[PDB]
Amino acid sequence: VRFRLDDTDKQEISKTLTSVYRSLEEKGYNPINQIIGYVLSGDPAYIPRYNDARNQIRKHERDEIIEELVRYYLKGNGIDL
Amino acid sequence: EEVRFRLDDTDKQEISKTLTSVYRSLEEKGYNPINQIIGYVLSGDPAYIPRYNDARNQIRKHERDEIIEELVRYYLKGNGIDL
Repeated sequence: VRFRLDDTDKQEISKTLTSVYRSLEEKGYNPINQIIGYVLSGDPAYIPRYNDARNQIRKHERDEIIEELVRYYLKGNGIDL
Repeated sequence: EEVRFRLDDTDKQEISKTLTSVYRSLEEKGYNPINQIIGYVLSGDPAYIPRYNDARNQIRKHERDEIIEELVRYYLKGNGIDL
């Protein structure tokens, strides 16, 4: 199963952040605080290695995550994007 | 169905009003609105926002980390990740 990952297209940001949030909770962290820390810093060290959470965040770029956060916020607050 | 109210200036500036107003001002003046907002969010520099239509004045009512905190909290709540 070493050669299984035959689709390296990025998955949905919502799927990544769901798994990262759950892993943060299991390890006893405040998940919202650690996710804010990653977005402020761009540093994956804010995310634990448990259950591949840090490797999952590394599949994305921070500026890509910020763009989705901004688009989601504006749409939910009344902007027709 | 929710109406936005124009409050007094002594009321705290709400981030939802700032960011939507900044977007509409950037768009009306011909900038790329998402791109300039990302520039602000990455840098903390109000100069990515034009002074036009009080856009820069509104972004200066907040700190970069306050805007990022609200963006994250709004996303996690809206997508059902936090509850």
